[PDB]
Amino acid sequence: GCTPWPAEFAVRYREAGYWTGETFSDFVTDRTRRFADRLAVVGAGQRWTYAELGERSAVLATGLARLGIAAGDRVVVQLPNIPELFEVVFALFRLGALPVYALPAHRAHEITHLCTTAQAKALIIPDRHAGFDYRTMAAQLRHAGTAPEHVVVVGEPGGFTPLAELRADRPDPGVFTRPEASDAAFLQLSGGTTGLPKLIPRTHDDYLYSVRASAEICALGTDTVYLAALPAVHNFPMSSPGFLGTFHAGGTVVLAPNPSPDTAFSLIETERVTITAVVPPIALQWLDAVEHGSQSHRDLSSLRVLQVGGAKFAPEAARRVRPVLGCTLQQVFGMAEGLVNYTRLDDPDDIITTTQGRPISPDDEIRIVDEADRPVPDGEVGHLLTRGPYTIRGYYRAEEHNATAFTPDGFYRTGDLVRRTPTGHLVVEGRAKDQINRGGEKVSAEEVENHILAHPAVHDAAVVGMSDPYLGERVCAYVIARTEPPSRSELLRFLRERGLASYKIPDRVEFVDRFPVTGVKISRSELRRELARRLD
Ligand SMILES: Nc1ncnc2c1ncn2[C@@H]1O[C@H](COP(=O)(O)O)[C@@H](O)[C@H]1O
Repeated sequence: GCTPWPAEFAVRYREAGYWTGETFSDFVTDRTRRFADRLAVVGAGQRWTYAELGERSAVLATGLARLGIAAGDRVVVQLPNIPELFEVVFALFRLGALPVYALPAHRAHEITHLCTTAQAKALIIPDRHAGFDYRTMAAQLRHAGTAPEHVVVVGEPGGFTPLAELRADRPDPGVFTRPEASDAAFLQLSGGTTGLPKLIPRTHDDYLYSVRASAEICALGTDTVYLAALPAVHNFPMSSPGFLGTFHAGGTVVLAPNPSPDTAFSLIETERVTITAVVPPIALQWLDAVEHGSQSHRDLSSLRVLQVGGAKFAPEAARRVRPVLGCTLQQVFGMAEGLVNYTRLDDPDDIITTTQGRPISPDDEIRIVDEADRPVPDGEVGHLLTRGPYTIRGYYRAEEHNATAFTPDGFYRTGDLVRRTPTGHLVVEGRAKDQINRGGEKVSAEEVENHILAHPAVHDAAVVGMSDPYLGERVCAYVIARTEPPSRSELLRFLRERGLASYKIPDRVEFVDRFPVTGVKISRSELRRELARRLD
């Protein structure tokens, strides 16, 4: 159900040296041997060398094989920032199995979609995290007939398979499999726009290219200490350059259990972090904690680069990074579908603070077009289209959607409005896709509406983004009741019971007799645009 690059593009990318032929199977073996004695992972009271990570993943892989996981099987991995994540991911790569990455904030609705769409053989979860019981969630899927036949729990297993069961056998490399580098190595979730998010297949060759190139752009080496402040399996903290870039270069990955200034600054001080990645709301929290007193004492001198991305970072805030934190800002504008843009570490400050970077690859093609696919004069704002050696050509098993998201000649419609500077940098100026960006977490208005409409007291609903100085947008729901409106508390509870991801629950509920817009003779997309203007 994947879409391949055209043969003439694949040839171009291999001859250019982007696509090298290495697989993640090769990657695990080579990097853990090349850097064996160095420190690879710090988290949860654990300190693992590359050698130990190699040994642990080889044991795990043997136990997953004994469980029934074979080459090509999809396995949904929904783990917090704990060291078990990396040994689980490396193990799956050793078997030639495909991780299917879910984030900790995802819930029954999203996990059901991933398991059924990917036909997953297993689900790997923690017992509890941030007050949520993932064992109960897995049990709900089992009750509905939608759960993978294997459920593995990190922690107290309940009635499922404890992770420790997978460690019972000595390593057996006879069960490992090396896939083809052109094959999909894993699946990840898109941001989502009109409903259920599409699955994104990424290949060994194209993803490892973005990892290698990102490690070079970001000056990574064995002296790198990368703090995973964001959920590590998101594309940004996984590959831009993320923990894979760090592993590629032989550095240390430090896991932050949460991104609070107290927790993160304590790790930066203790472990001497040199680079980390955050979304704008976290960057603002860190800046405020240091500048306005709460954390001014912390020793952040080891921090060289603060990456900020996933959502728009205002120039005003960006200008605070070096004066307040003492480090170089790097803006990162990327997407799970491919294209990643970076400001360069030796760009002038005016470029670093006012742009969202330029693409990784010389073969990243950038088209900025008007509403009729005509290129806009250089400097003007238009729709961003892109094509390149690590941008996909189609979503996983999304035949009808792919016909709309990609041009006939293979350009991906990002849904972003951008303008290009003379030096190739891009400035993100708006959005055309129907998607609310809540401080880096993407919310589909139509998806939230559909669940709201399922409540028996609701007659109609419209979900829009309301401008917010810290998150960019919050999620506001306009609701028209049939007669008496439900309890705002009640409606939000009904949405949690539905299984919506935590960040998709609206911040604001406004019950109205009618939508406060003229000509309610307009499409639902235009309706949301007019409602959002009242809130901006
Ligand atoms: N630096 C940035 N500035 C503005 N928007 C961004 C930035 N980075 C990512 N995005 C948005 O996040 C989307 C990708 O979502 P994700 O797949 O979560 O990375 C992009 O298409 C943009 O809408």
